[PDB]
Amino acid sequence: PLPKTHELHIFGSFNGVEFDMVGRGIGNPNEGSEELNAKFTKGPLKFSPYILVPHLYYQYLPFPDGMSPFQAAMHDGSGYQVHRTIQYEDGASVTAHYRYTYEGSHIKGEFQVIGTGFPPDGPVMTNKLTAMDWSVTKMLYPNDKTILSTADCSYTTTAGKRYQSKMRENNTFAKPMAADILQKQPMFVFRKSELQHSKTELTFKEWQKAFTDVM
Amino acid sequence: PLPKTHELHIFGSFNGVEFDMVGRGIGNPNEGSEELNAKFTKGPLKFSPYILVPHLYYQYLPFPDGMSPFQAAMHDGSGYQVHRTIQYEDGASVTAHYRYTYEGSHIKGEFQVIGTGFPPDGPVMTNKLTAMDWSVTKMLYPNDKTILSTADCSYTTTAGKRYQSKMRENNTFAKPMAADILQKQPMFVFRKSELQHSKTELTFKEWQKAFTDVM
Amino acid sequence: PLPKTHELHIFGSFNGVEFDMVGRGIGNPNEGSEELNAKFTKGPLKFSPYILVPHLYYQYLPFPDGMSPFQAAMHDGSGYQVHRTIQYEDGASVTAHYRYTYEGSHIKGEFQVIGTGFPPDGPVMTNKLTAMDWSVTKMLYPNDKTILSTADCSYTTTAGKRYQSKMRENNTFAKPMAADILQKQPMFVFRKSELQHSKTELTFKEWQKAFTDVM
Amino acid sequence: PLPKTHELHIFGSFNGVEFDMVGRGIGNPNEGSEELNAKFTKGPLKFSPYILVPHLYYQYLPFPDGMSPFQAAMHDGSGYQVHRTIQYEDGASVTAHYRYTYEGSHIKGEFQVIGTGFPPDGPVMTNKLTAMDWSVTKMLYPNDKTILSTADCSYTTTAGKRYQSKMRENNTFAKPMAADILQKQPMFVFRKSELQHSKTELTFKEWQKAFTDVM
Repeated sequence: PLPKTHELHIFGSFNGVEFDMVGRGIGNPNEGSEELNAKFTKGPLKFSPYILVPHLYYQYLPFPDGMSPFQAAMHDGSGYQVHRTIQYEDGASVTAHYRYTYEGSHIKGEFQVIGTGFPPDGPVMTNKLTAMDWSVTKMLYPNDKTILSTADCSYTTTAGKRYQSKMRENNTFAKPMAADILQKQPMFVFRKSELQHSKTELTFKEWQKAFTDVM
Repeated sequence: PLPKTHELHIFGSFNGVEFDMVGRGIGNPNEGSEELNAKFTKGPLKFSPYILVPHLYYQYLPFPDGMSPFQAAMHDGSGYQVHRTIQYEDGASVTAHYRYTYEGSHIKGEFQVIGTGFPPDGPVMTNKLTAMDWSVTKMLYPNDKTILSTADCSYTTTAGKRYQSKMRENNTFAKPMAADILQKQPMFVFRKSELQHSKTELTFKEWQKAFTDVM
Repeated sequence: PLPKTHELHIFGSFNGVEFDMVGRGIGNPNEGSEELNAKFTKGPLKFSPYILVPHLYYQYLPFPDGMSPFQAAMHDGSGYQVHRTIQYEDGASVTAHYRYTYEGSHIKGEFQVIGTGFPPDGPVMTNKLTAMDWSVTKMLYPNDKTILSTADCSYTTTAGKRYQSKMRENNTFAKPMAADILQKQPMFVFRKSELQHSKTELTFKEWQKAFTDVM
Repeated sequence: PLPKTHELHIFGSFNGVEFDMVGRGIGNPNEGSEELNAKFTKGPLKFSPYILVPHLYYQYLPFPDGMSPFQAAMHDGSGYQVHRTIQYEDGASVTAHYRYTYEGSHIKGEFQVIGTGFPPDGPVMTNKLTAMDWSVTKMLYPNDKTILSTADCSYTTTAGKRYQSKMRENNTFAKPMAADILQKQPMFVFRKSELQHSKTELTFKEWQKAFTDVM
């Protein structure tokens, strides 16, 4: 089935210090929307919550004329895994690996996220990020089981200068993607994120829209 | 004025061998369309004409709310320059610098293009490129006179594998871009390109559309 | 103390397929030499064993004037972690995280290594790598607990063309590095690797030498 | 012949503003040493003179066992050209193309250098660079007429933080390099630079040493 609900377990470390968080949410797989709440297990994170945005569910993304490959792989249970790198302009790096299991229309995510090299005086460790800019991701299918996706990402900051990164990932499928997917390349995805947080929890929302054209 | 016609002069070298091209064309600055016919002046090209696509006029690009910064800088004569790098997956590199002069609605381009490190058995030197994929460019304005634009570009080939590149550029303006430009970031631009070529000449078309959103 | 023996548990996945290996060896921490042997647990590896070379112990590396920061962090038990990315020329990516424990002069490594996007017909998945070229890594210390290390790496192949990658890592220390280490930047490290393998096992050797100058 | 003297002409622009500089120097092609003096011809330099270091003569570099390919190509008159890109960590970029002519043991260089995207408050435009760090360049020979060279470069600054860049170039030869050069890869080159400057002139010195090994 298409998803209705999801849970998240995100674990790993930033600058060598372990973190762990759990959250739960819902979404609309016909519209590419999702929302998630996460209560901190033991006080605020030691870094900007905004750095978590890409790690806070492509199963909610439909494609223009049917299921996305993500949806198809959830629907038949065969699945996919995500392997992502993010290189930040101040020399920090994040690597991430997402695994999923499904229980009918419920998704369970197990996301390992490792970040290093964030300067102690930089905008991540001193909580100066204010929002993530809207993004366009480019997707290509080098083979029938593999998506390569790239985006140039940026956050606004309290200082007014943007904090930029390069995001690259593979999405690796256990079963080939369908011909209706592979025949249309590149596929782009527009994404909007919203995050609010307090000292004790965060709320996250994302809107995603796949497109081959705007003209 | 907004542009209606243009001429092209590309000069430089690929793998150490000089080339030169001249062309002329037209475009619609209200629709982001352009068309060019061109000829090689030092005999037949030693490399795939498709490599020239990005070098074959953002003055034809309107913005959603008004003139693009490119149009504004042509209209008041203050101008901009383009400084572009392209890094190809097989280790080749192109650097380019575009200068323009304006005569009413006519644009004169002087574009220096230098390419090196194209493998002699690669898809550029052996004419295996078949089309340029549609693209999305992301633009940010790190300061009021500078655009940073990035795109992940790809060509289809006869070998069935794409030929990928990273394109990056600064666009440097003599006068600040207007507030109605600076206020809207990121700005994306969708581009479609068509190229036909023979041993002596080519015909090129491009369609460009700026967007802040697709939702 | 300085290390004399080590073992390795390396695990993760390549192109979505899990692997797990254990190896053991020895090294000379006054000379920067080490050796490791490993049997394939459950049949041959599904990818070139040469891709494992950087993942197959800087505690064996002395510095030009005394202990390396790696050796100092082992001596006092405070330790360090390694977080590494490798980007290959054909679009594949590897991410890795190394954690260590110490029992006297014995090192235990737990290394998670995840690779994706290796083309099925490329040199890794078809076992065309023949050796790893000698390398120079550049090290800088952006802060007193963090090393940033970069190298441009290359393998020879059976086709007589090299297979290139960009390697980047942070080494994150629990305690600050000593002032005498921090004072000498950049620090370079020359490395030579040797690997032999059959269908059932591999044998690895590495020599490493730190240097600030060659003149 | 081997070179003994040289002249420099650098032309191009930084952040859209034209610059032009000429200088004269000497060197020792048996030792990999050179020195150059340049007086400022049209007023004070509008950016850190340290940014010019890589642009301020590989014909002075011998190889370990004989003439370098640069020296061979000068000596037989066939020559080489340099095509270089430098990407700086704050988003600035420099592209460069070096052409040479020879008059006996005298080199004449014509170097086009274009830089863009240097932040007006960054260390280049506010003269905070204090020295270029010693460097290691890695050279490979993808074909018998082409060198690909890479280096991770860094300057010290008055802020204490290093200013890093990625330098990449091709060196393209009119005639094949000697067979006795081509199988010894990678070839590394260690470089030390010194720059003295006043309001009216600069004096530059470089030492270069090729090496395949340090053990």
